[PDB]
Amino acid sequence: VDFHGYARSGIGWTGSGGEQQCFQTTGAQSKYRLGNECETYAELKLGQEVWKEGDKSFYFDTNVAYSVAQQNDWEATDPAFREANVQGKNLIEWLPGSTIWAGKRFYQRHDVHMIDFYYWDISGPGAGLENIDVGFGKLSLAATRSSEAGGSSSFASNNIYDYTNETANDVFDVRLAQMEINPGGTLELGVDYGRANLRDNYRLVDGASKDGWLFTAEHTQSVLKGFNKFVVQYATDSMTSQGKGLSQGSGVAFDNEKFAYNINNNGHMLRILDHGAISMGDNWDMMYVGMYQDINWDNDNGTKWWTVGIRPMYKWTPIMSTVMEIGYDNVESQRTGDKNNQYKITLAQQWQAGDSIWSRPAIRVFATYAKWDEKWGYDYTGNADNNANFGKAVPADFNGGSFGRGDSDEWTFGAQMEIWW
Amino acid sequence: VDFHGYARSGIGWTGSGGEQQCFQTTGAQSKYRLGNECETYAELKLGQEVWKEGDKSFYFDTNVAYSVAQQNDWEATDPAFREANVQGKNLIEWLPGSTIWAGKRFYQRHDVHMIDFYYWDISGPGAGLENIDVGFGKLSLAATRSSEAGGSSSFASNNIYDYTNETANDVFDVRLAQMEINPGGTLELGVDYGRANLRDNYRLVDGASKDGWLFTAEHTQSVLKGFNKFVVQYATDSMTSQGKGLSQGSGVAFDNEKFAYNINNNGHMLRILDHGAISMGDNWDMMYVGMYQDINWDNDNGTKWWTVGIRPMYKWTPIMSTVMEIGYDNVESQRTGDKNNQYKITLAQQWQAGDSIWSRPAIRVFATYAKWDEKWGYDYTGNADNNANFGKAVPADFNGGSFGRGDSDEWTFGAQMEIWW
Amino acid sequence: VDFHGYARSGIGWTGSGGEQQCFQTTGAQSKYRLGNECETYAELKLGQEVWKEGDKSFYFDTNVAYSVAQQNDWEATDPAFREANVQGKNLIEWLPGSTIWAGKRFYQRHDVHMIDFYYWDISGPGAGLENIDVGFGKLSLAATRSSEAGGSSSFASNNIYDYTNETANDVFDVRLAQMEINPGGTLELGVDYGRANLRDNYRLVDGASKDGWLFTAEHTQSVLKGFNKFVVQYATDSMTSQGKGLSQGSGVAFDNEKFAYNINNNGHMLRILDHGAISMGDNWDMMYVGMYQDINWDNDNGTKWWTVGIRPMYKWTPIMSTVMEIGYDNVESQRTGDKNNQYKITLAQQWQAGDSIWSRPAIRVFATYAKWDEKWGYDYTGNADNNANFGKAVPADFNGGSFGRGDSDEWTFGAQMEIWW
Repeated sequence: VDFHGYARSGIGWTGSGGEQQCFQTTGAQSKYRLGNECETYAELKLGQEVWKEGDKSFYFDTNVAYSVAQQNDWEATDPAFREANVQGKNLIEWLPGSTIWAGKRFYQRHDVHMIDFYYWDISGPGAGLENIDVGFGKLSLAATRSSEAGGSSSFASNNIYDYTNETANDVFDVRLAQMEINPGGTLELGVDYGRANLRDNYRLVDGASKDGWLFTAEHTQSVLKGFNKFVVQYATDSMTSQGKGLSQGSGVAFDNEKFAYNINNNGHMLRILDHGAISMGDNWDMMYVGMYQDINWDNDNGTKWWTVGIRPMYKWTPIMSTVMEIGYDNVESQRTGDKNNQYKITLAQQWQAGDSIWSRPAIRVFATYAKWDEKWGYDYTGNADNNANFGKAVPADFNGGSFGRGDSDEWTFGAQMEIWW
Repeated sequence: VDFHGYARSGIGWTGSGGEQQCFQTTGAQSKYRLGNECETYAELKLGQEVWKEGDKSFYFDTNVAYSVAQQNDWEATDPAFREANVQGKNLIEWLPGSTIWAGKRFYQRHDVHMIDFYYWDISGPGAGLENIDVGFGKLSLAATRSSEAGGSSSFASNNIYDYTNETANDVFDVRLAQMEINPGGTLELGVDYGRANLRDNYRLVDGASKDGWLFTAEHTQSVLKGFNKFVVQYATDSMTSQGKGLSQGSGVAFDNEKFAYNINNNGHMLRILDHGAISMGDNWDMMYVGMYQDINWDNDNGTKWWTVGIRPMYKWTPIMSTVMEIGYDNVESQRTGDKNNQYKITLAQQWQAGDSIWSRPAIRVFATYAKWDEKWGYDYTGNADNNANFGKAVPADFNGGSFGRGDSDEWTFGAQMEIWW
Repeated sequence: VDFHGYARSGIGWTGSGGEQQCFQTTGAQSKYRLGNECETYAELKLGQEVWKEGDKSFYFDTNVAYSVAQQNDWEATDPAFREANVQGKNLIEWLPGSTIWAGKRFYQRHDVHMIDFYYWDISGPGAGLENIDVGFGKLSLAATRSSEAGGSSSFASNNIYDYTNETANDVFDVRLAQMEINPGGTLELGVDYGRANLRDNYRLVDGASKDGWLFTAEHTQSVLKGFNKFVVQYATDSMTSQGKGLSQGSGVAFDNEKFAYNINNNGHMLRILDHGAISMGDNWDMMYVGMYQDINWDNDNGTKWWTVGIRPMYKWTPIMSTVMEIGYDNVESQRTGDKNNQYKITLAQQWQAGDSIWSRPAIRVFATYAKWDEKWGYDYTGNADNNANFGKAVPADFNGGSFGRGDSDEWTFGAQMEIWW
């Protein structure tokens, strides 16, 4: 039994009073993590190599994930059961070093750690054949699934409230990885294709996106005792909404009161992303991100997002460091052309296992200052039946309402544990 | 710390579209399971030998069970807390070999693996004295509890809806096991007795069954590198409805909208079951089942079930095999005399941790075909207050409605992992 | 990976019929717990020392807790994510022997085992610095959080029902432990200060306690192969209601229908407690408790509690003992001056892992007798909206109702396990 995982927990305060506020720009899909995580998250993996004969082996792996509010000792919660898979390694005699796998799995996820952002991720129930040698790189193929909570009807209608039956979406990939291009630099290329999957006689809404494509190209360059990753992704239609490689094809979303409304995913997403971590001399490590994400949809409800962040670390002695994180977001509405923006400055003293920017457990004591200006938000006034602008981007002062977090600053402070193992 | 358990997970499709359909005959209590499990299910057990001195020890064991629908990554669910027991070996000097135990435990469950069917199983919160030597065999004695969600009233009434207080049931066993009866064959005999248990002044409905008996005789014969188990079980009254060891004595069941309704369970069950697994030379194995089950109740709502299945395995290499499963169900209604019937043909290719038909993990790729014809179903139209036929077996065409899955066929295909460790 | 925890589970009966009932005096905050636990409870901790260099290390710890009814095998439940923290030992250069920590944690909890009563407990989300050596003793410092489910309003109002927003409470610890004092004795002194913490513009109800103090002094004396603990605690205002070190500054509670009601906790608590465990020879051990707790509130709804209990254990042979527990509770109502009382006598035969009264795993077979006499209870008739006496102590016969459990007596029996590892 092999024990691995990730956990974060802590205690924080807000300068105006109360418990810790979390700062995320309205219309942005992520937040600069340092001193800006307001939840206790823990995911626990119990694995084992359960059989081995020479080079051939079977590995078993699980994951149970807990999310709680960090407000009380006794916090009851639904645990999320996220993995349960068997991996058969080097087991197909005419394909050396391949892994055959089936079950529920985190499958080759790619993230930007300082903003907590998975940019490519098709994790789920699935099966596949991974790490096929083609003599110049590695080829991996899987089939995986997600579902939309409704969006399908058992009869043809023009009323959206009939479309309440669950919609399975299947994703099929090809990943071609580890291609040597330049000395010290590698290329990874992926194509993910997704589609809604319907039982016979079942029907999606008219104009539903229904299927869609995602194309990923990543260059990874070894540099300065660390690396630079440069990522370009293009996606169409049913892959736009998630924007990570899981498909949503119905175009239907659900209210709290269980009314159904249209969110239609036709159009395209362009993502251009640079990130990495480097060491400068021996006393400084620095982690960084720059991203442009453009979502263009035929219903005009898309967003255009710029994110720029740097995280320099200074090392005083091997186990003790000072970390600063400076980030700036700009989010433009397609619908109105207005702009929401935020900058966050976090300064923290950190004790950690080993001397690296990546090495953890880490114990942090921090102070965060955040200044935002938001001039548009999403209309969620009333409910979907009541409101024709439900789920749509609108100005801050729209119709005498208040949308977005307006213009204000705030500052938070506290202490945090973070570990992976 | 000792890590043991069971898990199954996968991904599948249906030939007419959508996610994997699961095929079970209306009125049958089990399903032929190769390529016909649609659930991600895992049981995770953490044990330890906490104290050991000489021949004596205290073993501690737990079980946490997760069931999710295998449609997304983030699947939140209630975990079922199924075990937490302490087992004390050789602590009674004058009963050597014996185990005393108390707490929540899976106590000596007996199943047929290819249909996922427990035929003897009194598992629950309990306590007992296990594996006493009587010189010619082994004797084990326990007491366990189950409950029924209502069925008890605190006052004298003739109204069914007043019987909403929970009904505790006590189960007490005598298991006399491992007796040599012929060369290479052993006999096990069981008597399980159970009753409803009421708080003072409380009561069940007039004509409630209240208490009941289960009598089990099992012969285990070693043949052809495996075994044949031949099982005869007779049960009466409160034991009939649950059908495998736990008393249900109230006779009252509950609607979705929380209307109580009288089912009753007076009468008898006869189960005759033959099953096992054998090896037919080096390259061939087979597991097999034949079962007759007769449930006869004074309210006419019983069922008469015939089921028969075979599962040949062919070995190509020590770790790669082809599995065929052929199963047939026929279920006759006591109430109408009509018959529901289904046959299933599944062909699968699998990779497995060693040569044996019992070797796990196994990673499968499968294709399943199922043909059914159903002429009776259970009436669940409306609710118990507005429908007098609620929970009763009715013809397929009853009132011009549709009951049971009619006359149809379908096929499914996919990939699956099955593991115990 | 290190696997540790606590668990208890069993099966029992009541002499008048049914499952096992649990006996606790109306207005008492604990129950004499040998043969008087009706819950399957398990806490499962997975720890690991994940980095070690010289004296220094980082230790990671977890706790997930399950509490289920012990009525069936399949008991679904919300697990409580109680704890998840990292502890950095010997990291700080000029504070040798000190530990820094952050996350959800069980922090310095002191209990009386025979009544299951934590008398000092500030556990929760937090962070701290502990075991700072000051040469004559050790200093420990922490900050932890607890949160009330409502009690805060975002606008100015005199309406109690407008106070529905959560109220964060922050607790600040100073513990000075391990003082030399006398041959074979030692002393710990603690001061905990707690306060409600509000988001800007928000408010609590008029006259709400808002902040408060706990003052703890504990002397521990080594005596007769075991120990005595003598505890004096005094608390004021917001610390009184929880009574163990977590402030509740709102003064607001909620009924099932979600009507807010005022339970104001201004005033003071005095607790005097004596407990311990000793060996009176080779074959005789005993555990004991005596306590006086007086809660005096300005709304007259406090309670005045006397309790005393002894638990002698006779050892026949090293693994088998006979345990008796005799306890007496008396609770006086501040509001009425009436008295509720109970005496419980439990006799049990125990097998346990070793020859100490603290040795567990333990398997117990028991019989418990209890008589109670109750002259007052709490009014929970109707809702907080329609009953002006809601949540308040009233005579047993109030308006011809029945409040408290009257005069009665009963006996329970069965078997249970209790383990820690």
